[PDB]
Amino acid sequence: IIIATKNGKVRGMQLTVFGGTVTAFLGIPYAQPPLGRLRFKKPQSLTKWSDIWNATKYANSCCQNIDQSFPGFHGSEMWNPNTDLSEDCLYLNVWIPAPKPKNATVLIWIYGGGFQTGTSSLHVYDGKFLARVERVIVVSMNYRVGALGFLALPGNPEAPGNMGLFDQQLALQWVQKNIAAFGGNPKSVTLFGESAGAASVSLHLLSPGSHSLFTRAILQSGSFNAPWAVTSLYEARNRTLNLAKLTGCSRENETEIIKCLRNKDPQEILLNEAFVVPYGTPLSVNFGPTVDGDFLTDMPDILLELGQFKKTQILVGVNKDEGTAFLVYGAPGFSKDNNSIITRKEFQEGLKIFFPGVSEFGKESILFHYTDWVDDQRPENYREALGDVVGDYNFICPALEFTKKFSEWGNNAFFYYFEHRSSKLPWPEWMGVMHGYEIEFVFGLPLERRDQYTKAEEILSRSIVKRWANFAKYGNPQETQNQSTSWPVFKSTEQKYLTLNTESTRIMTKLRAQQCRFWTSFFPKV
Ligand SMILES: *[C@@H]1O[C@H](CO[C@@H]2O[C@@H](C)[C@@H](O)[C@@H](O)[C@@H]2O)[C@@H](O[C@@H]2O[C@H](CO)[C@@H](O)[C@H](O)[C@H]2NC(C)=O)[C@H](O)[C@H]1NC(C)=O
Ligand SMILES: *[C@@H]1O[C@H](CO[C@@H]2O[C@@H](C)[C@@H](O)[C@@H](O)[C@@H]2O)[C@@H](O[C@@H]2O[C@H](CO)[C@@H](O)[C@H](O)[C@H]2NC(C)=O)[C@H](O)[C@H]1NC(C)=O
Ligand SMILES: O=S(=O)(c1ccccc1)n1ccc2c(OCCNCc3ccccc3)cccc21
Ligand SMILES: *[C@@H]1O[C@H](CO[C@@H]2O[C@@H](C)[C@@H](O)[C@@H](O)[C@@H]2O)[C@@H](O)[C@H](O)[C@H]1NC(C)=O
Ligand SMILES: CC(=O)N[C@H]1[C@H]([C@H](O)[C@H](O)CO)O[C@@](O)(C(=O)O)C[C@@H]1O
Ligand SMILES: *[C@@H]1O[C@H](CO)[C@@H](O)[C@H](O)[C@H]1NC(C)=O
Ligand SMILES: *[C@@H]1O[C@H](CO)[C@@H](O)[C@H](O)[C@H]1NC(C)=O
Ligand SMILES: *[C@@H]1O[C@H](CO)[C@@H](O)[C@H](O)[C@H]1NC(C)=O
Repeated sequence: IIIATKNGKVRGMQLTVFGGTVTAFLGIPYAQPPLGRLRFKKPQSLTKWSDIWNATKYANSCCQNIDQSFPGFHGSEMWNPNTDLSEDCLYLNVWIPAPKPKNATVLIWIYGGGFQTGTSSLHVYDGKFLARVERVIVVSMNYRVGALGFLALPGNPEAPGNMGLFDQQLALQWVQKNIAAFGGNPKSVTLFGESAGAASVSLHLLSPGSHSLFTRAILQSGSFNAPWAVTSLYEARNRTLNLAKLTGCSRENETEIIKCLRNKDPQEILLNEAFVVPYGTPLSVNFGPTVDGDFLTDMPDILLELGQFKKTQILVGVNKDEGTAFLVYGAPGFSKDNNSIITRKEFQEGLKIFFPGVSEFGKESILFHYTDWVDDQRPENYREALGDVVGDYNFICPALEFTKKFSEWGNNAFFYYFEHRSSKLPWPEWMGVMHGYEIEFVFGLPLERRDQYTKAEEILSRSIVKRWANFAKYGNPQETQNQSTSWPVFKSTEQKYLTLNTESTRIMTKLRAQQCRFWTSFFPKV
């Protein structure tokens, strides 16, 4: 199957999925490769090609540091890139139903990874199941990460910041201009993403240049108001300047810094990214989104508070144990290979690691709020408190605040709490329902009966897949056929949310009420 796009013909490949067929176009270029003088710049448009472009394998992933903390361990290596790293990485993928659809709704996936890592070719982002089962079109793109995607000297077009977000935006433009040739409906495009991908989706809701490029949005475990998601212009300058010092590129002409950085091998830039922060946390967002005056016209908290965003429906949610994954990347006493019973002293040191530069009083206030136990003899008390501290502060309370503020301007919002721990999860049981492990259910991997998931997980994934697809198609994440719990709208008053689990799907209210009042209303003052 060959499709004529605006810039040339592309050839795809046929996939067998569940006794049917999906057509995949893997690795279509959507921008000029950002090499040489184009490194650190906004992505430039593609010029035509005259032959057929073979989109039959995933393209290069963008340059990035790799998680080496657990060599040989699937729980960490499943997130590492599975194609060659290259600056030549601005490519996207398209899965379409067979036979070709007539006007299919389009799902555009934006991966996470702290804005420092990630790739669209991971196994858990394979869009072929969604295309097969729901007859939607799935698109995913690679976008630049790390310093190469987010180095910033604001106002300087040699390195303006937010290049990785402009990569994503150019891919959204490509879908608007080209997806009807694949049978897609450019007027029915839903963005979905997880972690930094979800933060990205929320920033497209704020960016005037993305407003005409999509219809609706799904935010899995992230939002821009999360404390890790936006770099201040002061942090960003200190970090750009530190990178230049570390690479021998310090100059008084800021533009000459950039030209010096453009002569370094990518690996020299990657090696020094970790050190631009003096005292950072486990997996620090060294180079992330900034208020650049282009993609982001103002501090996003102000835009959110004053209703300056695309008015549409949103689907937002979080996992039960968002914080646990990060504990084994630096908190003392923690290990994926034992049950990580920690002491009060270790909990206090863990707060030092996750809240550097917070006052002694601020850290005491966290301890005060999280250590007033039901039973103080329970050995797991501090282990579980530290995970909840990290998950509530970094993910759950910001997602809930985002949903409240967004819905106050009149739109329908739906909030979920994912509490199922995958039967195959390679991480230990104390880590629970971790960050990132709803993704395989959203993409329908448990629908493949070969792949060792349980029957209950197939049913759960099937329901989630239908709810997500109904949200994208119709703005309403219901499963209408199988006597399912109806998913109520989230309103700032009642704050109803839907729990997702294999047993009983339930309507609850005011998730983490006490904890989020601490994080949202008190802790920003310290
Ligand atoms: C802003 O940057 C300075 C410089 O950071 C140092 O040099 C970089 C190239 C990199 O290698 C960093 O890891 C270095 O720390 C920071 O100043 C340092 O601050 C720490 C403690 O705050 C101190 O021990 C170092 O001696 C300082 N070094 C210098 C040269 O002043 C500074 O903390 C950074 N952050 C802020 C908010 O200013
Ligand atoms: C759980 O394990 C941690 C980490 O120890 C790891 O696993 C072991 C096989 C051992 O070889 C360690 O070196 C590994 O790093 C234990 O934390 C360590 O505890 C010792 C003594 O208490 C201390 O010297 C180390 O600094 C600790 N490592 C840290 C803080 O990273 C922890 O005690 C184990 N807990 C339980 C309940 O078994
Ligand atoms: O939300 S975060 O900003 C963040 C949250 C809390 C504290 C600090 C930073 N953040 C998330 C991922 C990430 C990153 O890569 C991830 C590499 N492993 C992925 C993984 C997921 C789940 C289990 C095990 C591994 C780099 C930098 C920041 C990151
Ligand atoms: C692009 O692909 C063309 C067709 O290749 C045919 O189908 C693919 C899936 C392979 O299995 C191949 O063995 C078949 O012949 C090629 O003819 C063409 O050379 C390719 N273009 C480039 C630039 O490599
Ligand atoms: C930078 C990079 O990954 N380049 C290319 C790889 C490798 O150079 C070789 O396979 C040797 O390892 O080969 C291709 O020709 C291919 O697989 O069709 C294209 C691909 O982009
Ligand atoms: C696809 O649907 C849109 C409305 O969502 C409509 O305007 C457009 O003409 C349709 N295109 C088709 C059916 O080819
Ligand atoms: C040095 O900075 C000036 C502005 O301060 C700029 O016009 C010039 O292009 C820079 N040098 C080079 C070699 O680009
Ligand atoms: C509804 O239930 C049937 C079995 O009664 C099942 O095969 C089907 O996949 C379910 N549909 C959804 C969308 O969950």
